[PDB]
Amino acid sequence: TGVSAEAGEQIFWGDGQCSTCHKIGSSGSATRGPDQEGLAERAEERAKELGLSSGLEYLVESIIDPEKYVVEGFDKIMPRVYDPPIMLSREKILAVLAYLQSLGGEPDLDAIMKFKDKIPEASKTKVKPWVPPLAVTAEEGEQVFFDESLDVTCGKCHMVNGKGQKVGPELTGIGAIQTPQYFVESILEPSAVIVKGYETVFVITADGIPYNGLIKSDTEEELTLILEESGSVEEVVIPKDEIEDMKKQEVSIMPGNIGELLSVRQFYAVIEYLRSLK
Ligand code: HEC
Ligand code: HEC
Ligand SMILES: [Ca+2]
Ligand SMILES: [Ca+2]
Ligand SMILES: [Ca+2]
Repeated sequence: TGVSAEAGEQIFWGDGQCSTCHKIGSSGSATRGPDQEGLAERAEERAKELGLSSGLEYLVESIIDPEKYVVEGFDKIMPRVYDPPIMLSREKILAVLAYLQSLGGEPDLDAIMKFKDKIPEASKTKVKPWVPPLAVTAEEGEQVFFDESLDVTCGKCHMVNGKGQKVGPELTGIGAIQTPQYFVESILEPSAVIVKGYETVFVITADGIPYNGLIKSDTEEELTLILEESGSVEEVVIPKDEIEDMKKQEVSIMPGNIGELLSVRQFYAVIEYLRSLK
């Protein structure tokens, strides 16, 4: 579809997967990454703060090296879209850059094209194929994911295609977005990266009762928390009028010892299942 902001718009809201994490004002609803309304202008300020030549160069760096600068309030979750699974082509990345420039600025085709030699080509990815050290299948991993007899059951907290229970983020489609390495880290180091909005809050009530958990819903009268203990969850409804203090914490309620609770085979099977969620 060429290199234009119009082509980039289709890619941002399509095969680039950008809109699975980013919204643009009232367009879209994803909150995993920052709202990109006004991105063109704040890229200019990012560039000045980071010593880059231009806002456009900051946009390029944000795609090719997402870890290099981490926007305040977020964790290192953005994938390299030129790598698997997304495998976004170089022309499509150039198009996306034109679209990003149109978010409060002017697309500059000549300037974008000069960064072509900095964009890795998806077909030339250096990522090695993912080969588990045992024969496992996605179907085997699906069974593990929903197995209530294990000491951890992913389906107690994660929904996939309408099955499971909504505590953490729905995992439908995540295999089209994230890497196996991200799945490994998410399972074995769950608080290393916290999906935005799924932070644990520490609550103290006026009667001095502590409640530590994930906010399920936040209304004018009531705060509903999900508390976790040893892989089990429970809800508490706390009247807003009784809340003395609330502090967000950079920790996840996803159990921190899953490496002790899954076998090698169950672990690699569940990763194959996640990879398969396209
Ligand atoms: C689809 C190809 C895209 C594009 C064009 C962008 N993203 Fe993301 N992104 C995500 C998170 C958590 C952050 C903040 C942490 C960090 O800086 O890495 C970002 C950041 C950006 C930026 C910089 C924004 C700024 O305000 O400075 C830009 C330009 C950007 N992204 C573009 C999260 C995600 C995803 C979650 C898994 C996905 C998918 C994408 N981003 C995809 C894209
Ligand atoms: C069973 C072994 C699993 C597997 C395979 C996953 N989970 Fe969880 N998870 C929970 C919460 C609150 C979050 C968000 C906060 C955080 O980032 O830790 C997550 C996150 C994930 C991810 C990342 C998802 C993404 O969109 O990037 C993945 C891949 C993941 N989990 C896999 C909560 C829970 C639980 C509540 C007690 C339980 C049990 C699990 N998760 C179990 C699993
Ligand atoms: Ca970044
Ligand atoms: Ca995590
Ligand atoms: Ca209890």
